[PDB]
Amino acid sequence: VTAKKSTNFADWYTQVIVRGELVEYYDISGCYIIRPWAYRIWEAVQKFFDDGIKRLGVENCYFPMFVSQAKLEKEFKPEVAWVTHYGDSELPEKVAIRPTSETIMYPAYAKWIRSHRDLPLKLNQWNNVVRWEFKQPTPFLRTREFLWQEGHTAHATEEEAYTLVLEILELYRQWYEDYLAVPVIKGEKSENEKFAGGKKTTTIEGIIPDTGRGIQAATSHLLGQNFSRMFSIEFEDEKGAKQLVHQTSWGCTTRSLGVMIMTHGDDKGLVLPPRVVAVQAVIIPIIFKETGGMEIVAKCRELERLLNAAGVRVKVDDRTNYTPGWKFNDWELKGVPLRLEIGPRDVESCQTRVVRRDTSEARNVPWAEAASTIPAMLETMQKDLFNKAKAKFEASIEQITTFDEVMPALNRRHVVLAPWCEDPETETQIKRETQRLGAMKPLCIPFDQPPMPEGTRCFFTGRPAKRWCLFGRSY
Amino acid sequence: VTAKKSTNFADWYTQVIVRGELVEYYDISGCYIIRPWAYRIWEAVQKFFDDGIKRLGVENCYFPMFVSQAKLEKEFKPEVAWVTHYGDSELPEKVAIRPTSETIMYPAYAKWIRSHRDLPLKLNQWNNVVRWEFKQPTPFLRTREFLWQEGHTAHATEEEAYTLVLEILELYRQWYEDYLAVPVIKGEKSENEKFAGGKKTTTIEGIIPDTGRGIQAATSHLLGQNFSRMFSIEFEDEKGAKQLVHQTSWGCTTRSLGVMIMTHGDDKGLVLPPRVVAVQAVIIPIIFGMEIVAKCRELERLLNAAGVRVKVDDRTNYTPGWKFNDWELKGVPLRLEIGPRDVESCQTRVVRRDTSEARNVPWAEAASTIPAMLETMQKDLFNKAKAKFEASIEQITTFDEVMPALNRRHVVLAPWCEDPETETQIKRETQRLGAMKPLCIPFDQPPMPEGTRCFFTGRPAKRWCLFGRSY
Ligand SMILES: Nc1ncnc2c1ncn2[C@@H]1O[C@H](COP(=O)(O)OP(=O)(O)NP(=O)(O)O)[C@@H](O)[C@H]1O
Ligand SMILES: Nc1ncnc2c1ncn2[C@@H]1O[C@H](COP(=O)(O)OP(=O)(O)NP(=O)(O)O)[C@@H](O)[C@H]1O
Ligand SMILES: O=C(C[C@H]1NCCC[C@@H]1O)Cn1cnc2cc(Br)c(Cl)cc2c1=O
Ligand SMILES: O=C(C[C@H]1NCCC[C@@H]1O)Cn1cnc2cc(Br)c(Cl)cc2c1=O
Ligand SMILES: [Mg+2]
Ligand SMILES: [Mg+2]
Repeated sequence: VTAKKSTNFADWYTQVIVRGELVEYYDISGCYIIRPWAYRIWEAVQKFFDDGIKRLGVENCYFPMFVSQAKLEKEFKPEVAWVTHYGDSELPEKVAIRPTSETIMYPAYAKWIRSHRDLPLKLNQWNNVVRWEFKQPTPFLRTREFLWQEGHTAHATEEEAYTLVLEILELYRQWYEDYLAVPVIKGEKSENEKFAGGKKTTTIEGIIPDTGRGIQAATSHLLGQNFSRMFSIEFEDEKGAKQLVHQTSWGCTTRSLGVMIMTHGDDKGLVLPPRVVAVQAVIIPIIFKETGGMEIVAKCRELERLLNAAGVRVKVDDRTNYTPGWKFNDWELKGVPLRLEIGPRDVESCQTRVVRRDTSEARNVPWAEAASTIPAMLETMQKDLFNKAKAKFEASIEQITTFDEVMPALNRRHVVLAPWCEDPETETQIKRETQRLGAMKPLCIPFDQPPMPEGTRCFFTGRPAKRWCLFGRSY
Repeated sequence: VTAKKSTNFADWYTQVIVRGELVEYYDISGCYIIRPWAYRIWEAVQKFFDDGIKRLGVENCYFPMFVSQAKLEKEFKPEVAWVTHYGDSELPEKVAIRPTSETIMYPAYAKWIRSHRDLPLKLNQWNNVVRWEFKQPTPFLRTREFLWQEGHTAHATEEEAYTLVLEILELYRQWYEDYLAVPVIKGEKSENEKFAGGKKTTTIEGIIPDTGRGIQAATSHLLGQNFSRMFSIEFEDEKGAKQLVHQTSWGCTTRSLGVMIMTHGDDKGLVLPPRVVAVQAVIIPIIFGMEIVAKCRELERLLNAAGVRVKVDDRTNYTPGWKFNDWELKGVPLRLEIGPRDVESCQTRVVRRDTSEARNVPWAEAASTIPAMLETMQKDLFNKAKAKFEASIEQITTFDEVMPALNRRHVVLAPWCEDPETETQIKRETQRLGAMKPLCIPFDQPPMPEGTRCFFTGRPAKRWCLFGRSY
């Protein structure tokens, strides 16, 4: 890799994802080919998430990707893509490609939900969405077409709706921490930063490590009764009284893959968490100029077989006329956690020499212990990636109390955690003065609240503070 | 249901799928909301198939749904949907919404595959696809947008390519036979009916049972070196000599769901195969009822634990008989009644959706029996189905025999010379006397007495082929 992650971040990223066989670049601006190597990780977290939501009793469906002008409105225009022709012929009416599916599902919900006996209704779909973005295209993080999951539910009490929102968030925390080994903070968006139609947005926030900029990784809204008013979704309660449902919607995209890449990669290339990577261990024969290659190769496939059995996603790189060192590089680029060398002396000893991707430390593992050790090592490695990552993160958060402390913190590539009065009016103020001195918005009010002494003034107004809140520059 | 499968077939279907909660009708013509009850079945066969391909080494990926006019129009113009405007602004260039993904993938393959060391390449995606259809829209069977799976691969030899084609087909047979309980015949297509760019097209064909009309369930093509020429997909072989890959593609859609409905449903409503249905058994209490509801949960738990997809319909102010109907409509294979007497005996009364035979099952034997019952039922569905199907195929020998069979609502199996020129004739000649095309030459070939004349030309026959009216 030419560019360096701390010198030339933009170009680094571009390089690791292309060299690491994750994406391919494409002739439509904003759209990128997800390749097997990356796609599989999307499969990994998806199954996890999908199981998770099934346990909660959500069921999947599929609405159509095309929407009508008529239905698409309750008085963003640029971001919509419109289909106008079939071959040469116009359509008598232009149809939008969905940016979201709210305006498609809610009309149906009003029809379907008639009585308390229809609730709850918990649907979700795995679809693609299009949003012609004004902002700059970046692979995974912000693209013009993207895969996501998008869930919409409806309930007889807010209570029940809210509980679900929280469950889905915890599921997102896991998506990220347990599988991507990416640390994230649960919080609750500020009024101007939440979802407009929603009563409340809760969210998990990441911090691109070197940059010092926060980023939204997934959302989970309590929609309250608001869309229920709009699309007139009513139900007869136990009593007989017509009433409005309480609703939630939530979502998380292939952006997750992008955060995960940036969270772990280094100048040698990608570094992928073993829980979701495609090949966890790649066995590589080292053979000399002289003969005897066949035995080495043999013991490689034997060891492969033994590991497969033990559960390990193994793979032997046997490519002929292609020197081992070259291979070492190919797979390091691609982020494979363990490399397993086998040369003449490893055969005669009865071992493989095991090189770890994140730290580059080698170790001899006897074939006899491989099927316990290798699993052991990956499981170490996954927690390590999370833990190193979790700390860089923890580091990047300064707990302040006055406005004076902000621009120093900011200029150290840090984010701040400060007492706040939470008046929405202050948000655009704070954005502006910070840019004045690039801007810094509220990122989220975290659930894990450090203690708030009676007295505590808001850092920006002096008014009594309500709650700690994260502020910082963003993406 | 008002309509009847035998009498007003089109209205019936529309009825069963709406009253059965599979789809919902939608203001864009040709596009229907797949509802949970139907969607789950798509999940069922999809996992099957996905696991199947994975065992064959096929990894999934995602290409984009938008294509350049440049790329697309290399090489049914009315079928393409074009995006032209973002908000109000015309894009510099219009972009097509994919109908298939061949023009998006085969370029990348040309780039990616360079050395014998890059083969085989086996990719697949689970995506949606839009084709603006001239022909009339029908739920699942032919729609404008549809979910499908589409697989593309590239190999050093035809040998290896072909093998995979056949593997994928066998997976499709199972897709249909083992999970949907729909019978299908494997076979190879004729030239005018195969895929244009394909060397050979193999296929599983169904027969909508009443209709007398055949239908394509899934395709699996040997592309050969065709597209490799077109897109210059080349590789330096073991010996150092630049060469063209051999390729395959294959695909199967939410149409499968539609055949499945047509193949089992009756005038009471939907009748769904227990291996894929959402709820296999719905317990229903009958009250004149605290104990009753209690036993219903107790039995629900027991069955859940036995592997069975249970659900208890407990809805207050909603009389049992009503419920019986709701669930019959929705296709649930087993209805488990529990009224006062069933509680006092320690049993549930178990009613089959397909036949309506009732049976008493004691709770003590339930966790053995119910699985046993469903597993029976699934086979019974395939077996009636397969029987109707076998019955619809008359093995003829001359043109004389054809119009009778066709008018009998049947399909025919006749020896053929396989000359492509005859296909168009046969279509006309029959459409005259609506038409009849060659559906597929089946893999399982009845024997060919030396001397056998072609039923249409008197030329020597190559092989038995299926012919009949279609969809
Ligand atoms: N274009 C995109 N590409 C990839 N992921 C996206 C994209 N837009 C949004 N997301 C992610 O999906 C989550 C839910 O989307 P949503 O909250 O509806 O977007 P939004 O409100 O438009 N935020 P933003 O797109 O940044 O203006 C966001 O929090 C992002 O993590
Ligand atoms: N519009 C559609 N909606 C749903 N499934 C379809 C549709 N068109 C085709 N399929 C299914 O997908 C399989 C592969 O499609 P394909 O090979 O493109 O056929 P085709 O060229 O579209 N033939 P035809 O459907 O008569 O136009 C078909 O054999 C059908 O089983
Ligand atoms: O998409 C949303 C809110 C929620 N929709 C369901 C998935 C989870 C998500 O938080 C906000 N949003 C974002 N982008 C949009 C782009 C267009 Br174009 C339109 Cl019409 C509408 C929207 C729009 O409503
Ligand atoms: O879709 C095919 C060939 C194969 N593609 C992958 C899935 C399985 C399928 O048999 C044939 N086909 C069908 N319909 C098409 C419609 C349009 Br519009 C275009 Cl451009 C091209 C096509 C086109 O190539
Ligand atoms: Mg946006
Ligand atoms: Mg077609």
